[PDB]
Amino acid sequence: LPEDPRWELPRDRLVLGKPLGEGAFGQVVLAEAIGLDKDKPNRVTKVAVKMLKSDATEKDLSDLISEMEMMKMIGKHKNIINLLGACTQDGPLYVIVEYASKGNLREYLQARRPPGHNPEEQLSSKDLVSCAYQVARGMEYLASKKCIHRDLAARNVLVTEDNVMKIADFGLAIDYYKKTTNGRLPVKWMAPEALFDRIYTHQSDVWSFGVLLWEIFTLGGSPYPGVPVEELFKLLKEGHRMDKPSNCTNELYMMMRDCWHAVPSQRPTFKQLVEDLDRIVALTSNQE
Ligand SMILES: CCOc1cccc(-c2ccc3c(NC(=O)c4ccccc4)n[nH]c3c2)c1
Ligand SMILES: [Cl-]
Repeated sequence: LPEDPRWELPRDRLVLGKPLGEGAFGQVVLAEAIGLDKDKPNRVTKVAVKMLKSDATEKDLSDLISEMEMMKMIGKHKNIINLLGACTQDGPLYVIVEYASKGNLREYLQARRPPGHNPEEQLSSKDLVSCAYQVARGMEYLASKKCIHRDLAARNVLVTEDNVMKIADFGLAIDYYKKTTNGRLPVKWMAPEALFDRIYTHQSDVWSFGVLLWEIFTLGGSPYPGVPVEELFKLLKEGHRMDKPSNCTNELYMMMRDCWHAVPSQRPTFKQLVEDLDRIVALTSNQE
């Protein structure tokens, strides 16, 4: 492949470590980058490295290269997983991205549920809304760069050591029965027009963002538990809408319902959700 000197890091500057994301995002490993910043060559940064598996096909390689090229195009934001570099020359392709040490948002929320399980950390109402605000800001950035996610879900949001929310897996462009690493059905986050008419827009990502809000306020709850694909289809045709979680305000439930508008044009934009969530954070108590 051609050397892009914007992004090239010498192979000997990368110390590869243990695997990370359960295989969900392909072969991803924790690594240490020496002198990632040309400005600071004696500093190590923990990073995530994506590479090809042993029995990888030509398409598999094509998908990895495509994903990296998209991330250069999309550019940098606080609330997305950012490209940091690549090892393209003289060995296997390595794509180097930001490391989020507290894992996906579903895991992060579940680990901070109140005791039954005795957790070491607990989240205020302000913390939950702040999570929602950060995802909305990342999505507003990606939409502004004309990027449609197509799988927005707490499982595709990663949390850093500093509790920053980062949208992942936005750079890649369908078996309705295939389940997640965790055993859930991705069709349960899809807008009806995406599910039935294969039409994917920023508006269908807002619908997914509605399901993600529901995941946040249930602290990593599973949408439509025990509902198979055929029954989900009937629920959507009948216009079913999930119940309001306990410990969720009328205002946040109405935001969820607005994200789930049957008419795509009538859903709020991510620009609108960022403004509304900004106001709500400032007015939400951190005392419980
Ligand atoms: C070039 C495409 O790179 C991609 C694509 C899709 C996902 C990722 C990715 C996956 C996982 C991570 C990650 N951290 C983790 O996966 C993780 C998991 C459990 C416990 C602690 C950390 N930090 N950064 C990542 C980036 C990288
Ligand atoms: Cl999940």
